[PDB]
Amino acid sequence: SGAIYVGNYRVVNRHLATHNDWANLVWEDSSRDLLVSSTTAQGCDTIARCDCQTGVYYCSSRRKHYPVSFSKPSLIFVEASEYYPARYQSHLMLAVGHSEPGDCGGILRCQHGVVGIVSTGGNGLVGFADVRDLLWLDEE
Ligand SMILES: C[C@]1(NC(=O)C2CC2)CCS(=O)(=O)C1
Ligand SMILES: [Zn+2]
Repeated sequence: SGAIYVGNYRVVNRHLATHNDWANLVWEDSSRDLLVSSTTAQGCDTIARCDCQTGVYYCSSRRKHYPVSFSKPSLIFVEASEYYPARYQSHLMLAVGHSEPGDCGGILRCQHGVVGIVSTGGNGLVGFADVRDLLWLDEE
């Protein structure tokens, strides 16, 4: 579990979004595993605006943050997980690291801020849904 809190927006994995998220919906995309909802309080996170390929991510199933290199946002085939079938996911970055389903929502960050959130795992990789292209998160 986990979210990004930027401005008055809450960015979550679409598959973990709550009824309140859907009732306060700003934007969602199944192919990306992302959903954004509106918040009453302003949030503490800054979104990275960059093409970094190195950062640090939080792994809840290890209680640890790991430094990783990751691929640029890509259309990737993802094998079946507990929460999605085998399918293509877009805007997905991969690193070598540990990820189980409950790790979804952990932040990946670089020197510029939050890059994305854990969205995939298995076979010794961790996949992250990118948010750095969502420039509208920074305003309004
Ligand atoms: C921009 C992008 N396109 C590609 O690179 C080739 C066409 C597949 C689609 C969105 S993405 O997945 O972020 C990567
Ligand atoms: Zn960066």
